[PDB]
Amino acid sequence: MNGAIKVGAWGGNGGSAFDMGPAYRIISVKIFSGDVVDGVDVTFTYYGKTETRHYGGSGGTPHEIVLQEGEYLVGMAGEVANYHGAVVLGKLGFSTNKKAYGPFGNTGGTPFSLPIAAGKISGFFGRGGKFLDAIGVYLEPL
Amino acid sequence: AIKVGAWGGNGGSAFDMGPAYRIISVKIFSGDVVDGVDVTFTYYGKTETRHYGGSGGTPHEIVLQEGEYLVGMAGEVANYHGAVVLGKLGFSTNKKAYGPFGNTGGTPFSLPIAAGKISGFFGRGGKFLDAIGVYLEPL
Repeated sequence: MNGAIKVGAWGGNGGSAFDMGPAYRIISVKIFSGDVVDGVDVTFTYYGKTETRHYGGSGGTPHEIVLQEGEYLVGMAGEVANYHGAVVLGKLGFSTNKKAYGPFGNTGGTPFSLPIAAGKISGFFGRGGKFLDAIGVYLEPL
Repeated sequence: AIKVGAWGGNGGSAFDMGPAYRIISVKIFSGDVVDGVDVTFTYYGKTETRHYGGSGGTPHEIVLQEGEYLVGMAGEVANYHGAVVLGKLGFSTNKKAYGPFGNTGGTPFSLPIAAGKISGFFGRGGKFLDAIGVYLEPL
């Protein structure tokens, strides 16, 4: 709606769908992983208030990406894996205009990659259960 | 503008179609790999055709009807004759999925478009289609 562009999601059809939308300013992403991607915390600001939304389960070790001023997310990549009979994100990583992060997780499968030649990630959607079943992104220019 | 990709290798020469008002058809030329593509589209009242990559292989045309648009692109980045090129390519419209075009396996990629459409292409081409990316537009 309102001219949104959404790409993905990559992963399985399990869990419950989530959709953050594109209205917020992402300040940090915390990927929780072990054998696979367990979940993600997305911290954002909106009208001067900071909020964190958690998607996926409670397992894994955290791996944070904190966006500096003038830093934005410009790439996402990972692996869609079969794990415990579920189709989930086995690995997940991101790139900013400053650095590459991860990928986090240890289970390979079907790779996906989102290099963004022009534009940036402005929000998330996907599916979460015990693990992070799937992830997709909203895009906007610059 | 929103440009995602390109997926593929660093060989050949860069190409950039820019965005179209409407894509009419995409013709994928393939054999062992993806040799190239023809894109026919409307642009500021004009109908235009552009060719990217080589002209080997056999053409496979996808014609987009009224109200039909491209909502996905997927493929495999393959190693072929000492080059890294598109080994397979496919597209999905809001009506049906098409492909694969090409026969060489490699590293898969996929671009499902949950909201929006492909409006144009960019990438690299030589004798084959070295790399391909897309311009995205909202619905």
